[PDB]
Amino acid sequence: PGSIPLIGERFPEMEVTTDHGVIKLPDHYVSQGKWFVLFSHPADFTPVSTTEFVSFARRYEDFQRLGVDLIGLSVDSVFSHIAWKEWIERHIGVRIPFPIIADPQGTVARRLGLLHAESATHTVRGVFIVDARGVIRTMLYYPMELGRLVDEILRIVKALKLGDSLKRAVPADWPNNEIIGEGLIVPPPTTEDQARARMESGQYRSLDWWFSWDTPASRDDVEEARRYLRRAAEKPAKLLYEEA
Amino acid sequence: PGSIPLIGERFPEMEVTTDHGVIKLPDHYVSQGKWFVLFSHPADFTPVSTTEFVSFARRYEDFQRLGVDLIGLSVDSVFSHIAWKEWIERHIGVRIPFPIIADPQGTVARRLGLLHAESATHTVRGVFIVDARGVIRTMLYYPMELGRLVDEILRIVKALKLGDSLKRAVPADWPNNEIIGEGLIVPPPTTEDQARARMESGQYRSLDWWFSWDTPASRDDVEEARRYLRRAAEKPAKLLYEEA
Amino acid sequence: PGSIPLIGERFPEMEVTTDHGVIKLPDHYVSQGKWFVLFSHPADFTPVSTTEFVSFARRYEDFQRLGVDLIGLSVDSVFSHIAWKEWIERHIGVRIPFPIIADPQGTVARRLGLLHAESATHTVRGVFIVDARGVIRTMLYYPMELGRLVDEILRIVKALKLGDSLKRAVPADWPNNEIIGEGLIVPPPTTEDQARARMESGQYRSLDWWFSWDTPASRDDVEEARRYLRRAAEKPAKLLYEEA
Amino acid sequence: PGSIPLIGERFPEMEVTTDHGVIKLPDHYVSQGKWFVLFSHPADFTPVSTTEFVSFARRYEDFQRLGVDLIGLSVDSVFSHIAWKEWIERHIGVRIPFPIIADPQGTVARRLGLLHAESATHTVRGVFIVDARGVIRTMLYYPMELGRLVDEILRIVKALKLGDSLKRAVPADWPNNEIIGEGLIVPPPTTEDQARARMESGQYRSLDWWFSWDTPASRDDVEEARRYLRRAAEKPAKLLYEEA
Amino acid sequence: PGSIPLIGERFPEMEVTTDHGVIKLPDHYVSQGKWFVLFSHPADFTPVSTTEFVSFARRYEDFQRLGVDLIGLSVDSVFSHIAWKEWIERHIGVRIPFPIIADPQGTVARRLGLLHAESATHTVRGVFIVDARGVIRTMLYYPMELGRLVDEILRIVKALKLGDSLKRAVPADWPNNEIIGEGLIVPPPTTEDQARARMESGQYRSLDWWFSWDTPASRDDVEEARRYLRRAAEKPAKLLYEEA
Amino acid sequence: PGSIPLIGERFPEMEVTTDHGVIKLPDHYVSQGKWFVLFSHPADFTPVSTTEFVSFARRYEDFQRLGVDLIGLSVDSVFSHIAWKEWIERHIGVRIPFPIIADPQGTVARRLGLLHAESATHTVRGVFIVDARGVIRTMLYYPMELGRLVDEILRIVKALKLGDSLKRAVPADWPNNEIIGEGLIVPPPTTEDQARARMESGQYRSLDWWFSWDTPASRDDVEEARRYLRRAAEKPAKLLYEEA
Repeated sequence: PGSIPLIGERFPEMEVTTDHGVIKLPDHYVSQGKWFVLFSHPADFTPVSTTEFVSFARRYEDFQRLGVDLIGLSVDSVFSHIAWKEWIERHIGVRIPFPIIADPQGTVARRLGLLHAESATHTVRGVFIVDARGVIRTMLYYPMELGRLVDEILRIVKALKLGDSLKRAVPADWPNNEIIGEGLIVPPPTTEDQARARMESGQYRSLDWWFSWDTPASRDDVEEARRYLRRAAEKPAKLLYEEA
Repeated sequence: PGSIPLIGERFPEMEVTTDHGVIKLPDHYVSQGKWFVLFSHPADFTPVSTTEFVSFARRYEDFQRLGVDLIGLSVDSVFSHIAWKEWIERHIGVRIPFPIIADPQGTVARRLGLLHAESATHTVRGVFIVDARGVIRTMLYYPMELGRLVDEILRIVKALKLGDSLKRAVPADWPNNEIIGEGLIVPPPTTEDQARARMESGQYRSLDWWFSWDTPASRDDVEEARRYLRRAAEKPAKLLYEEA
Repeated sequence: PGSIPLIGERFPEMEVTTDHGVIKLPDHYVSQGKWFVLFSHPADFTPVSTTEFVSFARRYEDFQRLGVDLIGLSVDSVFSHIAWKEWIERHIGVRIPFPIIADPQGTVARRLGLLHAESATHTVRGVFIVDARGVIRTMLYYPMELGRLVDEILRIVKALKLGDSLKRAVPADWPNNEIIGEGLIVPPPTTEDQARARMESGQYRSLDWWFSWDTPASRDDVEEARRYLRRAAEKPAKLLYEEA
Repeated sequence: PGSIPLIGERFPEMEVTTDHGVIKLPDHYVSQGKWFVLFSHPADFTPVSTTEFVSFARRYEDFQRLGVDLIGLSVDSVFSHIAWKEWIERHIGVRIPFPIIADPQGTVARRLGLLHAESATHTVRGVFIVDARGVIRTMLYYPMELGRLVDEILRIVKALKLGDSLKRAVPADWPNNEIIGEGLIVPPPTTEDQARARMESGQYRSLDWWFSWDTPASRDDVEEARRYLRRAAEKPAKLLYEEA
Repeated sequence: PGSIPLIGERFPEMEVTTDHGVIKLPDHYVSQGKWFVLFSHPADFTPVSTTEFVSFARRYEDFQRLGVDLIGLSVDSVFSHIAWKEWIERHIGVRIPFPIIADPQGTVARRLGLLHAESATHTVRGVFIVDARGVIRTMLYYPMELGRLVDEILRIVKALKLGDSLKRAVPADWPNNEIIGEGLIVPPPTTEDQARARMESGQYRSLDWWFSWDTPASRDDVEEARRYLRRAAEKPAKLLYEEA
Repeated sequence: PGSIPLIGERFPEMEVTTDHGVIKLPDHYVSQGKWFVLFSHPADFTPVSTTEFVSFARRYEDFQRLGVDLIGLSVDSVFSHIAWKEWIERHIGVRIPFPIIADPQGTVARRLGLLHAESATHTVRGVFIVDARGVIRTMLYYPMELGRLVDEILRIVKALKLGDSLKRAVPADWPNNEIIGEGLIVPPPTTEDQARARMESGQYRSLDWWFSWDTPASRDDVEEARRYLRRAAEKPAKLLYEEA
């Protein structure tokens, strides 16, 4: 095994060097009232990492629209990072606009538990989604061999943000859940007094005292969510390789 | 601040009580040469959890076609599990065909590190993807308030199996990656002599020494993957609560 | 091979989650000047436990008349508890008015020694009778396979209360003792004086120095108690399965 | 707190001195295929204990009818045991047919956890129901100041034996349960499949997959049980104080 | 071996439960100005002990006349002590005036070294003769099998009181000594001047320097003693067995 | 605060210097099949000790007839023992037949706990009565100031020897007990079977279950016993001082 920070803990305090200069996590993001997705990759100048970083750049304004910043992690140098970014701009025509953490001896890696058994020296494809309070809201561990579905990360942070906003719980596959479509869920009641009270109010739709829901999501909220998935699903019109 | 087993490690050898009887992990699945997805949820008779089991159930057929068995996990007794399975069948019309671990003391949860600081007692929405060799291939930790995208887990397993058999890495957002679409990446070369040999071989497409792909996935394997993501994106015709 | 709190000891301080919310034992019931009977059962949605919970419910008023609150305890979740109470409301037409502690990591079970060699995960049929001072006055440990006789818990609480207020001890089988029927016993002399003085006063009936009694219980007290045992003893008029 | 033996363990191995001789527990009873009730009491030449010993005495033939021996426990000298047995036979005309353990150094008291906070020198009113395999089946800790209800102890072994004999769980207040009367519960299913094999079968009366019962006990078996409770209920016609 | 209090040591400080209620040894008898005789015995309702307590009772006046209180001791409950005194009065017609300590743990027994090799649980026939100042003056240990000669116990206290008050030593078998009859001995001189001065004064009878004596006891003091030994020697008038 | 040998322990092994030569205790005496009576005394050339040795001396034949040798004990030299013995022979005209131990370093004093708070140098007036199996049967500790009653030591050995051979216990003040005179007590029964078999047999006279006796002592044994106490009681005809 190996240690990781846990959902509901504040992200570990740490000063990191990135290719945008030094930043203290998670405060930098907290102080701007912003979320950050931090995401690790094994090595600059490798192809899946490239496809991955292009995906994240291609959706930068989708993440800016939600008040979420991006930050890569990798044990390559700051000089390695800027030359890789220069490659991608040159050979693919994409500026990579967000900073990348440099971590040469593996300190930040070790701290976030990003060294698994594939490799003693290269991080896995780890994802830490953090809220404006500086709290880890979700963690994904993808291997070396498999690139992430960046659109699922978007659905997470939108869904989470509606949840806290609307005091609600998000069903499976939202906003295309097969039971209650784009319905958000009301936290199950923890006493019999709330159970009965809630039922009597008919302020909600109900399958039973625990499963109560409604559609407080704005039309645009739901479309923002559904675009994320339409895009994930859509075969690409042109490929960025046919202009390189 | 929490211990977990790691990508590349054997799934911890344990015996567990399920509402289908006692089974050894990962032994039970290795014997049959099946992969398995093990997912946790905080309690029976909660609503986000109910959506997840129904999602997993509607896709059971899909998982079975890949050779993936499913197994749930929570701290509730077997007697809750079967009473919650019964409730779902009478209210939503869906039989849940896969076993659910019962872990009333939190033994299995502490061993897989599914007790995050959202709860001392209730498991978070963990996902372990284990191959037929009994090795953890991917781990997802969603929280209490957010249901999972079950179609992403299908993509993950499909991609990972494809990667293994074709001896390839899988680009971001496959099979709809913006650079090489449904192409699979040749693992990056680890010497310049190799890199040069590869370019001269002529037999891959290449953006550079370290970025070669081809399209070795069958037409069918790709449309299977593409269906997963499209189902995820579609707004459903019939909601399941309606015909209660 | 197990530790338990002892008769004469204050019930141990603990905050507990119940399906009526968080409460501190024994402080919650001491506050109100009330006795309480905490009782435990293996698991929700199990038949014997169900029969027991009905039987306690049907005697709720008998217990309220005595100033006795009831509280349940299992390792099932608050969401299992309410789902069950509801099953009982709808299948049997009986509403469980008293709270049930949920205790999903076995903290309370372990603290009260309610885990015995029949099961490591599920609690035996323990009964704790605590007076209004917060003191443990009786303990019953029944097993999985055998339901309790609730009327005996009624008899136990009633007699103890009489005993307390009347400064009297209570013969076997009270108030149907073959030697003194509904009599109550003078605590035996602890000296020769007390013995020869008592026998000289005609305050009491006697068989010897140490066996002295009187009949100080109101005919109401004694009918309350005999009413309990008569119910225990009577083949029931109609079953609750019959009008389901 | 203080340590006790637990339901489902072998009765601790011990050689005890009784007023019938030295015997080994549980071997003496086991080797005769007999169950035993070991019950304790603070002191000889005290009135409540006296009501209790007379209470077991009048029920000796009903215990023998069930295959059950009795044995007492007190820190008094085997000399006190006989004098006190004499007194009772003299001044009440009842002979106490069964042994009483002498425990002058409270060795057996301490091994059985029968010295509570009440008295450090005198045992509480403990009851260990031990079966034909020397396995503890039930424990009951009554205080100094409250006689036991010996017929509940008859109801317990009667029910345990029926449950053993017929492979059944005994409902609350059996054989007069408000729900199924004299019915005996089929232990609930532990898997989704066993659960459905039960219902489709139609072999038993059911409220749901977990709540299944039949009437396997004989009419003599049920009358025996009832007789016990009716004896508890029925007001005594003659008191034994009337013929000192 | 075993530990005992020593002749010349202040009686150990202790609070005892007795059948006349709690008292504090030796201060209880010190503050009253009285000597006391503590005597252990094995067990209540045994015959030797019975004979000894009657012998003590039948001499209670002789002892009170001398300013000496009796107190027994044995491991039995206060409750046996009362029943045993009651039997002695009903069957033999003597009532036991003096207290009997209850030592049901063996605390006083261990603390006075009265648990000897014959029995781990029952006390031997110990005797402590404690003076006005609360000092142990003499100690006798008789076994289980041999009742004491109580008139020797009276001789001892009488002889000590004359010794103490008259400033003298008491010869062998006083007051019937082969050599000096009722005479009391002048403590041997400890110097030359003292031995000279003694011989020359003829203040005493003397066989030599060290052996000197006079007769300074009153006729009462001597007759009171001779009478103790007379009682011991004289076969009894009428036996207390031919009346009950 | 003193270690001593116990009733029921073998007298301790030791090689000792006496004025009849060196002897191994208790082996020297267990060899001859003879009991023995060890009596320490403060110091040679002191008056009480002399009167006590004269007394022991005058009873030498009474002791020999019983099968019982004597050994005195004292921290003075062999040479003081002989010089003192000679003084007695000259001045009182009694030869001391029995040996006396010399203990100048107080080893034997120490080893038998005869060094009490009266004096840390001079042993008190202890009496060890040892049987032919070399086992301590009785102990008496007297002080400096109080000479022993040697007739009681004779009564003890006679009574003890009788009780051993006859398999009886000895009442108080035997052979002149106020209840049963010269009777000897059947040791009390330990079972209920034994107790009532006794009552109906009429093998013995009985006050109750536990109290039975008979007169199995020969006329000679009783007179021997009763002439011991006669002597104690009787005012001596001629004192031995008168002819010095």
